[PDB]
Amino acid sequence: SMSVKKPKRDDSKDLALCSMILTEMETHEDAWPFLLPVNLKLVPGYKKVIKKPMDFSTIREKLSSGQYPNLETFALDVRLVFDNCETFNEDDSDIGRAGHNMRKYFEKKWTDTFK
Repeated sequence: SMSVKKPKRDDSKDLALCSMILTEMETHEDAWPFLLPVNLKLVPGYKKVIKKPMDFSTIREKLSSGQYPNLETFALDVRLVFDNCETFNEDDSDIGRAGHNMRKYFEKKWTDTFK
């Protein structure tokens, strides 16, 4: 509350550390369904079904241009990629499995880096 603050967690490395995590996600072998925006002209149903498309290249542009106010807003866009994936793809598909693997990979890096 006013003039009463919890001790200040050091957030000065967050930008760099999120960038690293993102690089690791970009270079994982199962990243291929997530590297670029889904092409809304060419994938029937995507535009109408997925309210908020997200992909690693778009996350990378937002990051580089100061559009994440903090590390939680970055984690929300990453998780959005995998939530979108689960919404549109069967678990038993290559893309569905990809998304499950990438989320697992992300969540471990997130906890080891910050928690």
